[PDB]
Amino acid sequence: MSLSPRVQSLKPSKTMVITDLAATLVQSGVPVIRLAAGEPDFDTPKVVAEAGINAIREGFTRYTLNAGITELREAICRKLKEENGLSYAPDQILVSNGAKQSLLQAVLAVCSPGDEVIIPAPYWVSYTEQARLADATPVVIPTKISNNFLLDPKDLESKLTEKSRLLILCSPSNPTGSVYPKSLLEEIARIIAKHPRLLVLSDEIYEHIIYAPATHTSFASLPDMYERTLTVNGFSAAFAMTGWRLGYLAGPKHIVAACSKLQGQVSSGASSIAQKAGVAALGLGKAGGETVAEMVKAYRERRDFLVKSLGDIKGVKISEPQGAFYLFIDFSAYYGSEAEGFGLINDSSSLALYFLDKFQVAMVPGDAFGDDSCIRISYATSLDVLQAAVEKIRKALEPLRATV
Amino acid sequence: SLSPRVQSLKPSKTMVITDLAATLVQSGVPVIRLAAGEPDFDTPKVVAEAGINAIREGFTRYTLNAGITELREAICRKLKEENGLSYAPDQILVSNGAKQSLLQAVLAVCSPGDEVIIPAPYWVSYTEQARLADATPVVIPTKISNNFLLDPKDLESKLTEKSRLLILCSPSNPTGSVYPKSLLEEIARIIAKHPRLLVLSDEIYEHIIYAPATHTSFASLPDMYERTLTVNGFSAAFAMTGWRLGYLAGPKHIVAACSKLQGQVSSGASSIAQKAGVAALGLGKAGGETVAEMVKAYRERRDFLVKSLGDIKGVKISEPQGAFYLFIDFSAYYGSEAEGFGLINDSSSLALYFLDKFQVAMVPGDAFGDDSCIRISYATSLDVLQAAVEKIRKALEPLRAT
Ligand SMILES: Cc1ncc(COP(=O)(O)O)c(CN)c1O
Ligand SMILES: Cc1ncc(COP(=O)(O)O)c(CN)c1O
Repeated sequence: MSLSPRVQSLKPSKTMVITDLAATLVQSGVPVIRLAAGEPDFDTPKVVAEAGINAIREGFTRYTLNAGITELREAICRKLKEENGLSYAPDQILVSNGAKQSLLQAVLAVCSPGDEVIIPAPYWVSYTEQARLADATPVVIPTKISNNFLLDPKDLESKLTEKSRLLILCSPSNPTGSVYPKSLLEEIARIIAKHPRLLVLSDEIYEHIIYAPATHTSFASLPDMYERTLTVNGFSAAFAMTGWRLGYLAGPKHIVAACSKLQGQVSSGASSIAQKAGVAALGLGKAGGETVAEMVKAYRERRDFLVKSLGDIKGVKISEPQGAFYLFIDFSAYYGSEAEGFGLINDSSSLALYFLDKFQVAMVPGDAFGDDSCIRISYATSLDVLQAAVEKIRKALEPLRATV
Repeated sequence: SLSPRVQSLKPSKTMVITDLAATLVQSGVPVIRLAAGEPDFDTPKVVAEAGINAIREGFTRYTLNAGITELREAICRKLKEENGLSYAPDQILVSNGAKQSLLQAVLAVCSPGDEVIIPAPYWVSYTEQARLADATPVVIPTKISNNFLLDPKDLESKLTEKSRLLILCSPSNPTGSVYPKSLLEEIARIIAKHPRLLVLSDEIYEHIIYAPATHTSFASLPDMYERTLTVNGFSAAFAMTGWRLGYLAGPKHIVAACSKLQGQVSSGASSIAQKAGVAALGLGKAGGETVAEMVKAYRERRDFLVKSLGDIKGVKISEPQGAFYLFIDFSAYYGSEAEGFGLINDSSSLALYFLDKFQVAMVPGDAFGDDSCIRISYATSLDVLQAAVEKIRKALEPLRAT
């Protein structure tokens, strides 16, 4: 009848909205090029799928420990040691139904009403809303495509207040594909250390989707940052396990125990089947081994195809991504254009709608990520689909003019 | 250094004791585990094969947030065929287990300061989910001599302008009580008078029901459809606990809010599990012969425990009409002192007594809002239950009743 004010004012995830719009259009017989959700074209690796199948076959279908099965949490600690140089005990790991839930629980457990959550823009669409679910206050810090959308520490200093409680860092980034260098992280950490109440939420789900010579640095590995950092990772992106629903949190014992307690009242311990598939995934070796190296090579090739293709287009500004499977494309020079049969294109929403309604390409408008000057394309899908999309994007813009 | 709501949040005592027992068994200490309400049946063969086929066929991608279309239409068919309810597929939201379904429902409709009415004994998570919404749980006690069923007078006595949600769990966890249609009807007439008061109807144990008892969906009563949120799922009926799959059905506007919320919380339920769910609903009305065998087994175990534990001096038992739990009144022994343990004067010290000294894990009633009882799950083998009964008798023997 009359929804709670928090849920009433909650913004829908535009990523979910557009993806489900595209899926529904396709299913009703309208072909749509789907570049919204970051969903790999690859199958789950054979050995991972076999582990899940074997779990079902051997009756591994009962409730697990809330925090996750012992074998998985131990494998996760081995991963964090070997890949990230971090030391956790198995009771500092909380396994959830994907990283989105891992993130939400972390926010809810450490943020009190009125606490400020500091979020660099462009940001993954759910960070601001999860903060509002906690009665917290999002503090967005804009970044510049000229600075590869990386947080400027001076801007961080200028936004700190007594109410500052949580800084969210996403690297490699969704939507920009930026990778934070160690040097910049070390500077940010020095700011964090001077403020006793300040925690860092480090979202590292795209860790293995990284292109040489970029390298990934876990924020929790920096000086004084271990006791301050909640580390969220998962299986969706690296191992093409999006439909399995499996992610995890690692951090200080007292915070992980509060998240676990919260998870005990909001869900039971992730799927028993997915957790077994998870230990097979981690069994693949350091950084997912050659299984993941093959997927990364493919993503890197799709990346290069897109940067070349769209980059050449008049007015288009691109930050060449260093990780993840997203291009955050600046088409803002086209804003103000009048497209025949459609109308005014003056922001990312109307541009994305134009691409979708007239050329059947589904992308996510930058405004959902806190930056209206850009559009997000996922290149997790096939090269064939990406080539088709580029031809249509070219056609789509041929009628409009780029400002100078 | 934690949020006030998570700081004060009570841990699920069912989850705590269950995990405790499993760990003990791992350290090499045998425990009779009667805590978690978990079927000993395998996932049914056709259901498991559907999950296997889903994986083999590459159905390992993100689904529609609200749930795959095939599952949501199958759920609507089931709600019509079994419960007499008419929902459209976009009135269904599929989640990672029913636990999540109840939470999102509570968060969506309860504003701060709103009151959530919860008949005691209650399933442990209802009060805590209410507090996550900044709502106030209003608990209405019930009595074993009344089969732990709500008194309509007591309900109407507790209503305020702030009453927003009433939670009806039938068949009940922890009591196994089943709400008769006539009681439900009288509750409805009280409800149909307060325009803010919604009903959350948790029907997860609907198929675990013992004749001549029968399940009545609250949403089927006159004028209640528009105010009822129906929560159900697969874990109890189809023994799919390991799978995490549940759903909510309700008014389009509330379901849309829950889906919007889930889109920020967890996204869609697993693709694999939803495929298995389609197969489970494919077994036919009430799960067909597959579920019939399960119910028959549970009824047998129930009858064994009720008879065994019943003739113990100072043990009182409401014989359950559904679910897989016994809510047993051992309070005649409160005030006893056991040599080697100490004073036993509430459900927590008695449950701890049973576990520490006799290695039987049960969940104390205090977690369910009623300290006079202890909950036993009997979704395990007859041989395990025989052992539990001997150990319980032996534990009670040194003690004295009334
Ligand atoms: C940065 C970020 N964090 C977390 C998630 C959630 O992923 P999932 O719930 O599928 O594990 C996503 C989804 N792509 C993401 O991009
Ligand atoms: C009354 C009730 N509702 C919901 C649940 C949650 O079940 P699940 O999340 O596994 O579907 C349970 C678990 N037995 C329950 O007892």
